[PDB]
Amino acid sequence: GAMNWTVDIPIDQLPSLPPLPTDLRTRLDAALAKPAAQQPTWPADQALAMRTVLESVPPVTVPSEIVRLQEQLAQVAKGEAFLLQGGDCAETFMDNTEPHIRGNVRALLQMAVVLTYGASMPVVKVARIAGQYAKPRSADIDALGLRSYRGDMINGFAPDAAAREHDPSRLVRAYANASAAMNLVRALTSSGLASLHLVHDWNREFVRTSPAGARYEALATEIDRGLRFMSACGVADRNLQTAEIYASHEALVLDYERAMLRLSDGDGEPQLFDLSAHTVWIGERTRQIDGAHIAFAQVIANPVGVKLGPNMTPELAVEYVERLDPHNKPGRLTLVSRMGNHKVRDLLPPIVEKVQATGHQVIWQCDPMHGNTHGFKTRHFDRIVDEVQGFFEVHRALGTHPGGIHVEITGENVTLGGAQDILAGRYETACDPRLNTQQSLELAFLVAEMLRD
Amino acid sequence: GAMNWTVDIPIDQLPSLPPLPTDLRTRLDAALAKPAAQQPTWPADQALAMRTVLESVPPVTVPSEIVRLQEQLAQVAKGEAFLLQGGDCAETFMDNTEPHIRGNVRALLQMAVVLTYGASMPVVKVARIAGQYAKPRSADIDALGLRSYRGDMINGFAPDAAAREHDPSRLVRAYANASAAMNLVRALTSSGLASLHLVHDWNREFVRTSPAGARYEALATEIDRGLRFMSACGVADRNLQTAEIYASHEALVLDYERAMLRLSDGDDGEPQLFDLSAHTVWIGERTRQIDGAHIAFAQVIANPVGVKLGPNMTPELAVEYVERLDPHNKPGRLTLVSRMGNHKVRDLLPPIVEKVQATGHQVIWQCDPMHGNFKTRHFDRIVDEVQGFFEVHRALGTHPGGIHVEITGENVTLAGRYEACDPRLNTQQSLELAFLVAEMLRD
Amino acid sequence: GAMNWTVDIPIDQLPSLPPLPTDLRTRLDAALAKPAAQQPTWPADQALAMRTVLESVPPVTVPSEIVRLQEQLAQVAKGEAFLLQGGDCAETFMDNTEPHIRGNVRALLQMAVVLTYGASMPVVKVARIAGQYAKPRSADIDALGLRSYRGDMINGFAPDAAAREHDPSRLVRAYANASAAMNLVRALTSSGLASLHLVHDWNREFVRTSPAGARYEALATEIDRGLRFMSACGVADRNLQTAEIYASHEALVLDYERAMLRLSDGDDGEPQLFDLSAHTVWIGERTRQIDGAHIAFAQVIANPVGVKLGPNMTPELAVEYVERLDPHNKPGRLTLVSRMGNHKVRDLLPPIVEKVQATGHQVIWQCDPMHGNFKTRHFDRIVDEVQGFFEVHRALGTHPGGIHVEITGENVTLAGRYEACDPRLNTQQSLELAFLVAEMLRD
Amino acid sequence: GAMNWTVDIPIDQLPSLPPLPTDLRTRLDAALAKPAAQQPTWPADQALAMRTVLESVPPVTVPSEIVRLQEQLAQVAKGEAFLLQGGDCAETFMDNTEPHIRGNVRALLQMAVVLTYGASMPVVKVARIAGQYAKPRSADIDALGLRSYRGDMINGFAPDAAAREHDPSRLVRAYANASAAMNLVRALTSSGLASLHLVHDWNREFVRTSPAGARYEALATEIDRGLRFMSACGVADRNLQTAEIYASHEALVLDYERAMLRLSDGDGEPQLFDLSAHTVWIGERTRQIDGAHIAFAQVIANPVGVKLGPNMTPELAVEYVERLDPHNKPGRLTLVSRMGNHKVRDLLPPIVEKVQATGHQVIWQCDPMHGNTHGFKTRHFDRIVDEVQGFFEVHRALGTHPGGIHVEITGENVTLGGAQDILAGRYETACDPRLNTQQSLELAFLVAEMLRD
Ligand SMILES: N[C@@H](Cc1c[nH]c2ccccc12)C(=O)O
Ligand SMILES: N[C@@H](Cc1c[nH]c2ccccc12)C(=O)O
Ligand SMILES: N[C@@H](Cc1c[nH]c2ccccc12)C(=O)O
Ligand SMILES: N[C@@H](Cc1c[nH]c2ccccc12)C(=O)O
Ligand SMILES: [Cl-]
Ligand SMILES: [Cl-]
Ligand SMILES: [Mn+2]
Ligand SMILES: [Mn+2]
Ligand SMILES: [Mn+2]
Ligand SMILES: [Mn+2]
Repeated sequence: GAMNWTVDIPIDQLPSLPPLPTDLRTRLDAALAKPAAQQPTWPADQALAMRTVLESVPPVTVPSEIVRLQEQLAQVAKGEAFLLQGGDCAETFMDNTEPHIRGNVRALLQMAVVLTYGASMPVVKVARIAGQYAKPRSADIDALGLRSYRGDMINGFAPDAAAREHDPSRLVRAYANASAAMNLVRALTSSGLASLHLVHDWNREFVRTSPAGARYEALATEIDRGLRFMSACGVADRNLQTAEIYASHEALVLDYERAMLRLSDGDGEPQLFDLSAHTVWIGERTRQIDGAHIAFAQVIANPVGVKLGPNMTPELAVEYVERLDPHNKPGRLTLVSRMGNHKVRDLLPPIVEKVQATGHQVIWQCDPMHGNTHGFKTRHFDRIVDEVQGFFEVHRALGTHPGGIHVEITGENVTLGGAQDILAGRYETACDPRLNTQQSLELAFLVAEMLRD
Repeated sequence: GAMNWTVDIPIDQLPSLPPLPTDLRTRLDAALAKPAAQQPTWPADQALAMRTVLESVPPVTVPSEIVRLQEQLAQVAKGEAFLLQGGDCAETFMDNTEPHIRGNVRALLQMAVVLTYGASMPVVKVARIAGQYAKPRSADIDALGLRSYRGDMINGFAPDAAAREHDPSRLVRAYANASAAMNLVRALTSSGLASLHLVHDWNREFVRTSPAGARYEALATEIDRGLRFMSACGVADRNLQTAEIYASHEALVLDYERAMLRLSDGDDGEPQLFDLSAHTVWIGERTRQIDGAHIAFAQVIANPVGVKLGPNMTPELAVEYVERLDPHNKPGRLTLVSRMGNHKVRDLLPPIVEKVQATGHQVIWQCDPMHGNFKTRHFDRIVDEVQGFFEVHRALGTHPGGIHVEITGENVTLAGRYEACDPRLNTQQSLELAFLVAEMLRD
Repeated sequence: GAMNWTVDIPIDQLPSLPPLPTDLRTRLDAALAKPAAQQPTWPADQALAMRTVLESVPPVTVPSEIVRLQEQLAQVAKGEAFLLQGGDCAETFMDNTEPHIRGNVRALLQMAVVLTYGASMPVVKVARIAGQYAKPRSADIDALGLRSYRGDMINGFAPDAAAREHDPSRLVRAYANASAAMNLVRALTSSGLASLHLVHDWNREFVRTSPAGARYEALATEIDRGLRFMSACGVADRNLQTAEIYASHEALVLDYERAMLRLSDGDDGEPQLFDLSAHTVWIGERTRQIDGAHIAFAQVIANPVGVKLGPNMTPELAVEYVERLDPHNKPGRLTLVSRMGNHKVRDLLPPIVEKVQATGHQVIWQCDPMHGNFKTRHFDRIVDEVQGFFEVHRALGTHPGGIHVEITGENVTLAGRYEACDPRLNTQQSLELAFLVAEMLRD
Repeated sequence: GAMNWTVDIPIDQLPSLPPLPTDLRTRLDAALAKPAAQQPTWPADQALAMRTVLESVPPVTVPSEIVRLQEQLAQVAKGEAFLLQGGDCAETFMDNTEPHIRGNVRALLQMAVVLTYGASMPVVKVARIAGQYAKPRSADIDALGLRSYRGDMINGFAPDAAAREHDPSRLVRAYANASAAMNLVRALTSSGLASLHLVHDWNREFVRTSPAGARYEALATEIDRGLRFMSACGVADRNLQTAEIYASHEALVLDYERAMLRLSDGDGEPQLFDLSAHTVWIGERTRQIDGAHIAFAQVIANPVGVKLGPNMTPELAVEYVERLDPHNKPGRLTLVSRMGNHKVRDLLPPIVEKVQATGHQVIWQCDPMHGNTHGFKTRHFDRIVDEVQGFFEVHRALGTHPGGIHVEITGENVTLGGAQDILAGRYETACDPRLNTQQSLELAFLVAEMLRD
């Protein structure tokens, strides 16, 4: 009933399923009693109401997928597979569309083909998708004098007061959008978009028309010839038709992640899983060792990652390892270094040494974005490439596994600067400069060479 | 906002759709200008706004799955596969939960094992799920004097006036629930719920504890032995770990179906319109007016479609459906869904089949043994309608191509456990029917 | 030369063998210095010359197939596969032809389908073929007063003195015939004769025209339905197109077996000796002297081996065989082949099984229902020995691991069609036995 | 009973199977009434006796294999697969040993891996093995004053009179040796020797230790990376474990090839097949258009090839096409050019044009040996490579398919001259210089480059 230009969709009040068990609830309550940074400031009663809704909705992922990912990540940890993680820096509800989702899935796949060939081993494909709807902020008041935008799960991007109020109905809107995206993602990956031959064709079309193309023709051709070799040998080409794309996001809004907790079915044992995603990580600003995010990560069975910035000490890294991998399950923990290209060569070696000596097997993954940011906020492609380069140099020097990358990207032709010639044009992100389709593929070729190198 | 128990969606600055090929536009407007039975009566302007929202959401299904289905249904049409369709008579937002969905997916898969074994050919598995949120009514006002319940996509089940107001915001709720359900059925089918060995284990648990169990032990053991045979022969079994479950519902609310249209990139001779609210949809008895909106809408979409055929069907009208809906003679584009009562199917269906077979088109003949037979149905009349249906086809040499059944995973009933519709067979009776029909397929 | 109906092979400038690892040499000479029963009596010098020829020919089988077999037999030993061994009682050079070989391969495969279905687990298929050219005799002189026929590897079947002279040149003829037969069984099994669907079709033709057919229709149909189930589930079926048929014979003529030894490149802890005249060989009742050449020879080769156990077997001797021949406790290296008469198997076999099971070694228990029961055998006593054998294992909780049977593709019998041995079951009776044993496996 | 050093093995006289049918026999008799060049000169009665023996022995190959090869050759003819044919120039009974047979099968496989990768399409693998026991001679009396050696099927290599008498018992000895070799070949190819990963390892070991190695490191590495790509993608690696190696030889001794004729089983129709081999070809000296070899080829259903030398006219080639492919079955006929590297660029184009205009699809295959022969008879590697090079140049100029190679080789480290530095050392052939293991693999790398080229 609006003169508004807004439809109001009623949130159906549906009877609840039985509660989670008690031991697990006591554990959980004790974890969530810890202080949590960067939480939305909506009322408790509204929060509980919205949580209750989410407690009975169909999950975004199911436990047995997560168990599967855990096994695949174990191989990454042991130096036999490589982790590729990429997607929007922030999803918006506005752009949570087929074209945009297709675009990101295809950019990620395109990268995966090149990395799989370059690494010469399987690539675990993890999208920042289907829930990356919440972000920290350091500042309470933005350049316009407004409450900061904290992502669509918390408030709206529009530069006005009303949009910036923290509204917990966005938890439900968030769930609907994540669920819908994930449905699309499963559909696309199982019905042809993730066909290897098709994906590499896009790679050839890139090499043929990009101004940088010439640089990557040899490797592109070599991949092509790899592929044809497979037909030529008459392989059962079934596993070439589909690919698995896992969902991930920063676990930031605890009202959301706790509402999406589920207990798996007996057949070992039933465990607590966060079914909002397949894997989640904890950001720089919320990884307080005695805070609720880390404690939450302790209780869930999903694989998890922690972002490690320039202030990290090898001692604190070791504590993360002891809190988050208390059973020595290889690949249950990923430590994600993001330090800046100027710093990674010095800062990372001691951390790796100290963590390796623990006997635990973590995944070392490089986030070359969140360390290299300087009208618009932009990042230089060269400094991005160089951080991955240094990251590889650390591991090669130490005999450890450079296990993957974490990268912020899109399928759109946006405008980061320096792929081939680069901002006022197409700066579309609701956050950080998002390394357009062409740059992420270039990075993939450059990292492939670091792997053959 | 939360305070008001609503999610507020702004419509201005929503991603729009590109313009249709002039000609699809024209054809689609022409189809929808025709009269449409059983439509909700909410205001145009509110409907438009809701449609505009759905025009920008992720689809429930994608074109290439629907194209894959079409090929699988072509095998059925040709007498080389069998179609099993089943699920809730009506889904409700209140039961759109992980256990309820698991249960239905399980029940369906359990049927499919038994049917696959008894048919000796693949079974195309289509659930009534992720959209079966709208039903027709013969009366406007019900037994309590209220505006009839028409399914959660239109109004609410509660017995009060305000709950029965037609609410367009239910288009968007219906979408969210559908796509959430679809996400789950894809996850489950691809990650272990659809493992053949696990599914038959439940059949074995049913045979061993149902009071009917005895009756079906022999067949259940034979199936078990057939499965073990597969390991014994070392046949490579990724294909035994997953199954495909396609989504379907009655295409009833044209405001919903039209908003979920999308255009393919093309490839068999140009761009097509696909209804991406489902993989396949059918048109019911009360909306199949030959020059009505629903039939004409079915003509403009690429999806496979079916049409329910009741006791007053003539062979001539059946032929007209076939010529309108299968104008290119694509096997399996059209399913004729017979629902006639077990007392009538033996007499009424043969002439229809003969006339239609003489057109040279290859439809799927599917038996809906429910909608012809508290409101309850006798199991024996249901089984008997499928039995009569099988006799017709045996007599004529035609393919008895499938069944369409209304069921659940729940232990439903009579005052005991009656749960938004006509009476499902419960999970047990579904399985039992599957066993019974597998004997029809063997005999 | 042709004029003399001979092929002339020069021995000087023949490719020699490299020297054995000193230690295999020593062990092999020690084994062969032991006394050997049932050996041909031809001159040393002629034997040596023939051996020298065989030392340089292509092997009949290669080490890695024998290693593959060992792994498949380990599954049998563990109660997870079943061993079917069968073929001519004695091959003859005169029947070593494409139709006769096809027939036997067919009959064996036909049995294997039925057994695979009835066992509900893989069947390891081992033919008596490509070398079963030597037999023991209890008498030196036969009913006609002639030196007994001992198989075409030693002398001729014709009833005359010159034909019964032991002729060492038969070692080389035996090799040529064996390797020619093996070539054919590999070709046939890999190129369509071993297609599961084609093989069951013959079973279906048997059920439909044998006068016994009625008896086996139910099972044959169940199998057929099990097969169709496999297509129906879309399971990928290269594995349904081919089968492995392993070669075996009684290791009897030590001049032959020793000349066909070859040395592996190694890999489980050094180089081994493999008898490449076959994949697997067994030692008969009359040559299994515990401190004799044959047993000691079996100890020096890597192949899987079996030993025939007759009515006078003690549990203690059985244990000694097991400790000598399976000294490393490798499941499936050793097959104990029980052959006791149907009147005796129920009493004599349990104690043997118990004692041997208590050693913690895992042998394969195989039933040879022939050699314990014109010289003819009653089908009913044969079936009954396998039946008794199954009862023993059911009673003890042990695996009834397989059968060893003497058969053919030919329509043999009694004065009508008697064809170099004891009476085979003919092709029909083999199949019938397979059906009968598959019921034992199901029941 | 010898003071001789010879064992005499009796040839068992075994009852016969039913005869071939009559139509097919009349056809056959009329074919064999034609004159035949280069036949052994043993008596007719001895010949018939030995033929009768061979008529009932188990066949060397079976019809359904041959049908399969026909289909695979159809794809070669249509430009979608590549034919590799190689082995001993002449097999001997002496060397018909496991080591030697393993050696040749592995050399052929090693070639196939490189060619399969370079061609980017399947390679049909055809050995000169299991019957290549007979050769033509131009001269009646050799340099020693003896009747020429005509191969082990006909007489013996030893420089003495008695050995050189043509003895038809060698038909049976030939059959036994061919049968035994073929048995080995099936065993090896089905049980691990033909495993792709294993074979390429030998290729890497070659690249690492050959003095030419350095030349081929890039391609070798690129293949390796192709292979690892296959694991990395998780392909059903079953078709990587085994390979098909067909048997072939020159059909020269008609007493042999006719004795090995068999009629296939009904299920189209039963046909005459020569089961001494999978495919056979007719040499330069026996391809008289109205002779028995060509007529024999007409009656059998096997795929066949004809060698085409420098005297070939495009007209005569067309006649071969019309006699031997009268039903237009693609790949039933292979025309095998062997012209010399100095001549192939001029002589071959007109032949191809004239044959292409017939509408038939033959396979064009290059025999770069039998045209480049000059104490010992040797061939220069460079002239061998150059003929293949020219052969490719003809087809590239004409838009036709360069369909394969036919090459004489071995697994032995023999001494041809010029792989890396090359005769008195290891000249072991009973015929023409046989291009040792290392040279044939080098040729394979060089031809691979012609295919990517
Ligand atoms: N399914 C395999 C191979 C594959 C299919 N499509 C892909 C797309 C990109 C990379 C690899 C693939 C994998 O995921 O690795
Ligand atoms: N994938 C095959 C076999 C199969 C797997 N799981 C199943 C469950 C039910 C029936 C069949 C199956 C199919 O869906 O048909
Ligand atoms: N390859 C499987 C299945 C099979 C193929 N052909 C067969 C013939 C008989 C029995 C089984 C089979 C096996 O040999 O066991
Ligand atoms: N079987 C496939 C792949 C293969 C297996 N082993 C090989 C050896 C060489 C070349 C290819 C192969 C083929 O023959 O092509
Ligand atoms: Cl009221
Ligand atoms: Cl006498
Ligand atoms: Mn970011
Ligand atoms: Mn209904
Ligand atoms: Mn016997
Ligand atoms: Mn030559």
